[PDB]
Amino acid sequence: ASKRALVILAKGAEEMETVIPVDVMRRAGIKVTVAGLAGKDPVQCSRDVVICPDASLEDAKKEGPYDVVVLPGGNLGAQNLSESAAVKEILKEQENRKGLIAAISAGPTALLAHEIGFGSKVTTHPLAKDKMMNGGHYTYSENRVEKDGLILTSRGPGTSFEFALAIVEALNGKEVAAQVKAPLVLK
Amino acid sequence: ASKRALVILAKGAEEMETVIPVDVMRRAGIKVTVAGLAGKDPVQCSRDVVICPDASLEDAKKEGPYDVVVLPGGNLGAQNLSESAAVKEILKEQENRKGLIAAISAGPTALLAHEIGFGSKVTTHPLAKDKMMNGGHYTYSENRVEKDGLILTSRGPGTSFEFALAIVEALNGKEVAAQVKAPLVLK
Ligand SMILES: [Cl-]
Ligand SMILES: [Cl-]
Repeated sequence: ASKRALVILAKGAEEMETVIPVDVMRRAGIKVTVAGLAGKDPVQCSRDVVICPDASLEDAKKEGPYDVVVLPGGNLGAQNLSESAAVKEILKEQENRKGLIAAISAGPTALLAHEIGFGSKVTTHPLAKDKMMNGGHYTYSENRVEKDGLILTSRGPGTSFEFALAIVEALNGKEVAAQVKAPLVLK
Repeated sequence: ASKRALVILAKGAEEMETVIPVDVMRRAGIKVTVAGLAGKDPVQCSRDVVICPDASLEDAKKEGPYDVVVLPGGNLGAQNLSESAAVKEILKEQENRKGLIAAISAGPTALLAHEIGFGSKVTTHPLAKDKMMNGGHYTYSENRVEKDGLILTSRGPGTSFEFALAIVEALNGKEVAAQVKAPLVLK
């Protein structure tokens, strides 16, 4: 049975960190829902790429649960994720059901805002470290991808393929991840 | 004065190969126009990411010329590029004015279709090699990025950062490219 991913897309998201995981997960046969935080309307990303979500977050929530909830980064997108009561509820539920949560660059700082996964090892974008580490609630890692159980984090646009393939491996296994990787022409 | 890039976006384009160059070029201070081949409406990419173009190709053409014309890949997107009389004219004009043309994965096969850049060294996605090489009009390279003068080619989603940074270097220079690269957290 196909695994399912919820990608939460907010204004100011890093569009590479949104599209690379969506695309790679779809390549892996994951059913991905790109859900707009603000509603069904197009989303203006950090570098002005405009992406049309598959559904509003409100609607996508009623179609869960999901095998992974994915938080792209970009500072302004991550702040919108961090400010959202809807995101808080989705992440709390996901953590309560022992489901994977994956966040990249500034995205992990929404985990802090929502009090998710304290006591985990995490990475972030280097520039987001101090924000993430306020209070000492996580242990910091400089690995390009960090996975501490059900909290999977990564650093930036240039780690997005590694992030996405780590999600694929966690859901669908190593062999699927390797099969998906080869046609991408990664170094 | 800011350099300008035209990114031609067709149905079935590889969305990573579209978004990574747009984003990286904008990071470099390039004025990028995402132009929809079919018009102004949203474009459904190969892995179902839906991108809203900045303008129709028809409108974007009247705002040229551009310092680079960029052709994303994806087989179906590249075929739509290859079938377009509008793309033929834009590429012919660009070649005639000695402007850069950049194409990735299947994208270079639109250069073949439009008879652009014959006698150049090129790369493509490995699966697109035989199509590109029909007739022997180019010399094939397995470099991740190939640049033979004003024809700049690359291989796949996993070479898109290298492709984009090569465009940045060609337009804005090595130092800008290095400055843009560092915050991306590339390996
Ligand atoms: Cl950002
Ligand atoms: Cl493709």
